[PDB]
Amino acid sequence: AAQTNAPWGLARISSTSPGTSTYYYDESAGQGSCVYVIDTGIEASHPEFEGRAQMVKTYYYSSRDGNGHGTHCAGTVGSRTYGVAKKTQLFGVKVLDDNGSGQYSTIIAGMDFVASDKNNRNCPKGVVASLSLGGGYSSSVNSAAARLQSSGVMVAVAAGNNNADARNYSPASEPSVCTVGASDRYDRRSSFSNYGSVLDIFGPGTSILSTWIGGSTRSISGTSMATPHVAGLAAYLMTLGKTTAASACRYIADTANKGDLSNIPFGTVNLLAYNNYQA
Ligand SMILES: [Ca+2]
Ligand SMILES: [Ca+2]
Repeated sequence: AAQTNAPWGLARISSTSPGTSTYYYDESAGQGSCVYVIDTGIEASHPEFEGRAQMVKTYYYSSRDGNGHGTHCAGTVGSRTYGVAKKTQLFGVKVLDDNGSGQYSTIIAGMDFVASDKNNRNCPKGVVASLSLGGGYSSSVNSAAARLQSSGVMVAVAAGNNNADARNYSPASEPSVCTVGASDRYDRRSSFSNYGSVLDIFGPGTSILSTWIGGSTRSISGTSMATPHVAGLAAYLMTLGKTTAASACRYIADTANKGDLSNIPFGTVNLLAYNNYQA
């Protein structure tokens, strides 16, 4: 398939070169996979989700995304226009309030929720969790991410937007999950993107156009935005059978565009998520 005039991030993940505008991807498009978007919720009624998005869990008075962050990342995972895996099922886990903040215990609970809730869902092609959230280091948040990964969920987490070594942030620093840095459309590391040895992959993170609440769209930046690219990519690849949840991060790293990013600090991987699709 070929989506012309796609968001640059989508075009980038299907390109060996920057600066193209068409997103290429196998038409299976992640059908049969599921992606949990652990964030501020998902405006499931957004026409861009085509009925494939639903709130499965909230820890606040409403499952509504009154923030937009989670709708935006869910859109990058699997919305029809702005999504990597345009046929995946999107499950919203609102661990962040509408101010985009959530206690670590809530975040941990939501991660443990997903590890269990996937047994209530039909995801024969596999389960992904997109964690576009970050805070200071926490062995308990890391262990919850590790448990989620261990349970058979491909966990993609944001490296963080502190322009710092992600070793001091959670769940970014958890080794067993896929820690995602941000790049821009000129294949530069996003100025805000965390880095370090714990980073597994870079995805498009600067000026990422996707869905927003109120049935709208908007472009925002963050490793929070690169994560759904990798999460959507994992779901896409798992649907293709090219990898499993346990090995998707390694597979994405192996098949990534290598050495194409600039301003990657010494010791950080120079890997850009790449669907390796040949039309
Ligand atoms: Ca987003
Ligand atoms: Ca890792």
